[PDB]
Amino acid sequence: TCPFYKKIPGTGFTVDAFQYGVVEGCTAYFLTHFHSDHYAGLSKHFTFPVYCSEITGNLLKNKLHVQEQYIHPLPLDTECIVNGVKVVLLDANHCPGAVMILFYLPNGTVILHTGDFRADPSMERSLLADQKVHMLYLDTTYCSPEYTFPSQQEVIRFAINTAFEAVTLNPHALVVCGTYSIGKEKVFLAIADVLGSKVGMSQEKYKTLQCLNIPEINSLITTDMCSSLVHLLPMMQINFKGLQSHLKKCGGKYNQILAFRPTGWTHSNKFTRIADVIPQTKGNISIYGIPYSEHSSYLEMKRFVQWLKPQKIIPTVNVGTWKSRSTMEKYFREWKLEAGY
Ligand code: NI
Repeated sequence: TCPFYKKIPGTGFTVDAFQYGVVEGCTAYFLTHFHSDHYAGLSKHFTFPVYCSEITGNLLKNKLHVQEQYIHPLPLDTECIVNGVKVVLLDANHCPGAVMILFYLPNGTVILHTGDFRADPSMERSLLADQKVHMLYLDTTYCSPEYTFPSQQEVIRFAINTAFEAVTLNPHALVVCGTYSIGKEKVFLAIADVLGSKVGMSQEKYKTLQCLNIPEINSLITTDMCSSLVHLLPMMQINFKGLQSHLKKCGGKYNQILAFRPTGWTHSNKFTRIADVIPQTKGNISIYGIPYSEHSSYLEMKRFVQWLKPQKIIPTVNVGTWKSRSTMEKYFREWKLEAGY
């Protein structure tokens, strides 16, 4: 059964609610982004209207085979009427195709659902500038002050400089980057661009990338692994055994691997600056964990919420324990007392 924080009162709508069967009263199912915890339940047999971005619609059609007649793509930054209710989709600064949804309820209430997001000051000049929000359904993944990490630009600067140094010292080194979902594509794209290479990958991953509307993608990626010195592999293979096994397959073209594991936050963020990060090394294999986040830091989140000044907040992440729920409610009250709303 569908939980309360996935329902939008006063409408026939749900958000990210595909794993509960037929939801009573639902006339349109919204999908914020193509991550498995959110799409869990969709397939070619789904027969209700799905509302989403163009990019999410490309992924639903090609990767999950949802039939075309049930896919409803909406443009961003544009007022749209869905089943008699005005909605807007906004870029969430998460993975490709990810949106926040603004719902203008028939009684005058305005609701923002963030989906998964990485808050940014640029959001303070979207269509959110223009009006009040009564209810915020908030991505609270990192809602505690211990969660710190650098900007995505600092993290990419570190990766490009690390890869370019290593391959200039050794032209026979291969670079490998782990992946397990869409998102974080700048990691492997920026490294391949500095090296003058296409990115090599499996047919399955190439298919996924081809749904993303990335400009000039045909110039950047390939399934011909032999022509490429940046390879993508499943995240589960980014370990000494998996990488050893991979280097055997490369026909004596390479004599070293440098690998990157993009993660979210890890506790080593509580001690070590990005500049000071070192790899784990065994023999001719080195592995860097790099903290490339597609979710708000605590400070980014707080800034956004103090600017928006919502009347009520409903968290959408970390809702399963009393301790998590209590901690989050405490911070919402500080923020409100500090800013005066
Ligand atoms: Ni996500």
